[PDB]
Amino acid sequence: MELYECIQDIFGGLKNPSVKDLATSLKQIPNAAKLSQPYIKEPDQYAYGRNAIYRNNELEIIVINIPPNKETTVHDHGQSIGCAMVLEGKLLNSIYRSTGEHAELSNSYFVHEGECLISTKGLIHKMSNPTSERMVSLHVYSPPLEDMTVFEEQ
Ligand SMILES: [Fe+3]
Repeated sequence: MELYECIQDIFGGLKNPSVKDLATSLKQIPNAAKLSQPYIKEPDQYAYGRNAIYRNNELEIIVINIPPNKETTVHDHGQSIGCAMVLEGKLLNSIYRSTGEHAELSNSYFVHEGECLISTKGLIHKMSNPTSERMVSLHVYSPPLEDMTVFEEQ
């Protein structure tokens, strides 16, 4: 089938989904990697490619492409929860706690192809790509991202 057809089918009816619902939804996309290929974008504003392909008043779906040894900022997602499924490659997700105006590294783990990473509310994190290949992921945020807070390291 086709990605937007799949997205309307799976995500279009969700109302106040949990991070659990979002993860479950992402795993329901058949051939997510194949389907997402025409939406993968190269870095423009960011160190990583980022393409927002769907949005209603509940959620927002974004295609992310982190090149080798690139990373995001250390950030939270405002008032939003987030889930991400790795389409291709492997990312390291690092977790932080607020040490005041700043943030200290608290946890880190890998997410491999087909696996999901979760971002509960207020969660501070950074995705990076320590590997020699790109990493492509499919992200969902709910509500759609408004104000991202970026933190400075310890
Ligand atoms: Fe994030």
